[PDB]
This record gives sequence, C-alpha cells and structure tokens, in this order.
Amino acid sequence: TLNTIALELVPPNSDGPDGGREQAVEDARKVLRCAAETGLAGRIGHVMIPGMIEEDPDRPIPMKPKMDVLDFWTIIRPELPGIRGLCTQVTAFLDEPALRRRLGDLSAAGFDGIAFVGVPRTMNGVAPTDALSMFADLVPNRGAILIPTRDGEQGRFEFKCERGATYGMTQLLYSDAIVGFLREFARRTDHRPEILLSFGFVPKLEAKVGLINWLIQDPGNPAVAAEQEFVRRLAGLEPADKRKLMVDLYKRVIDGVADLGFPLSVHLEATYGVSVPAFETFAEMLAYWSP
Repeated sequence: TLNTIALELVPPNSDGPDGGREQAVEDARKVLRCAAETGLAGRIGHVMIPGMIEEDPDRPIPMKPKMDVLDFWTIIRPELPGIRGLCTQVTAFLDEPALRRRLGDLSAAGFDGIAFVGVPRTMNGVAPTDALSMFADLVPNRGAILIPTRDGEQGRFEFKCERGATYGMTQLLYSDAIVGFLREFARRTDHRPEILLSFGFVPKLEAKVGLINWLIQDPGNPAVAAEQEFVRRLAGLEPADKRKLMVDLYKRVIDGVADLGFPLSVHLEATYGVSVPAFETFAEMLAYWSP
C-alpha cells in the first residue's frame, strides 16, 4: 500500500543549452515553496513523473523534447529529500530483457510504483497490461490507468487487475463517476487495488487553452460531457469559488468511496503548472481527508 500523496511533476523541456537541468531544479524548489506557503510542508510522499505526454494533433506549435524520467529524477532527488518516486512508462519499445533492465534502474533510483502506458496518438516490445506481472519484485507497485467514465471499463479494469495491477491511477476526476464505478466494481469482483485518486487544479487559463478539456474528452460519452462542462465552469469562476467547488467534489468522491474497501491515495495535478493557488486548493482538500 502506497497510502501517499503524489504530486504530478512533468519533466522540463530539454531543448535548451543545459538540457533543462536548471529548470528541473527550480521546479523541485517551487514545489517545496508552494507546499510550505500553503501549510503542506512534508506532506507530499511521492512525485508522479509521466513517461508519456498525450500529443494533440491540432496544437499549432509542436511539443519540445522532454527530459527522460530518470534523468529528471536524478536532478530533483537531492532537492526533494524524503520524497519517493512514481512514474508512467511506455513499454512498447522494450522487450522483456530491456524491461527488466529499466525496472531495475527505476527500482534502484527509488521508485515505488510504475504504471505502464501506451504511445501518443501520432506515434508508432511488451504490451502495458502484459508488463504488469513481469519481474514483479522490481518496483512492486504496478499501476493501471483507470478511466471510470470509459465504456467497458468494468471488464477492462477487472482484466488488468487479473493480470497483476496492484493500484489504479485514475484519469483526472471532475465528477463522482468514480464512486459508482468502484461500488459496482466492488460488488462484481473481489479485486481491491489501491486507487490513486487524481484531482487536477483548473486555472482561468483553461478557458483559453482548453488543455484539460481535451485531455478528458470522450466524444459521444454524456458522462464526460458533464465533466467537461464542470471544468469549463470552474475555469471561469473567481479563485475562491473554484476552490470551493473542487473541495466539494473532493468531499463527494472521498465520502462516496470511503466505505467501498479500496485503499486510497491522492494524486494532485496542476496541468498548467504548480502554483500557490493550486496548492491552496490542494491544502483544503487534504484538510478534509488525507491518506
């Protein structure tokens, strides 16, 4: 059981003369600063470093290269004493021996959990679900991605638990759909993976860029339609009003799943960047319930 507060920390752009090293150091320090200014010093137990970033084909300016998960971790680990590592890992370009070597490298560096994921839309090894069960003593927390609104997620997530998933890291949660999912999942199955509950701060910039709106989109799915409308509302609200709405949602989710039998961790995300306003919302969420 992780039983932790994980912060999403995206590696910096490596296109510059220094490869993003100084940017990585300022990122780690800004995380500690925001936590300190909001009353959450020492509360974060893990950083969640994504090894894959969804690419939107319709973004005009292509995404600059990013640091490797492990290169990024090597720089920020001295800056984040006591905090452990989580990550996502693309497995499509790793055969079983190469997967063994990567798992060993991550395990040695101090990663507790790893979620295997696929490649972006615009991109061309072991399948993520087949990797869950391989070399299970290395990075023993093996994660699957859970999207409770997705069609057929019940049988999909159930099969991933069969195949060795020990925790589920959810897509960003902007409704209480996770409550109905886990209730039905606990009714149908004995599987009780730890659920890493993902909550993402929404700033006013979402109203212009629409990044989060795109990340969660699911055309035709009315449940996601409701969530996108919730995100669009949040983005236009004044800072205090949106903090209350996200905290209320947080309470509905925690209160909805608290008696279902799944171990709970919390996954904090700030899609547009770590900020003090983001951590002001995080703090009030964790003040209601915290792992």
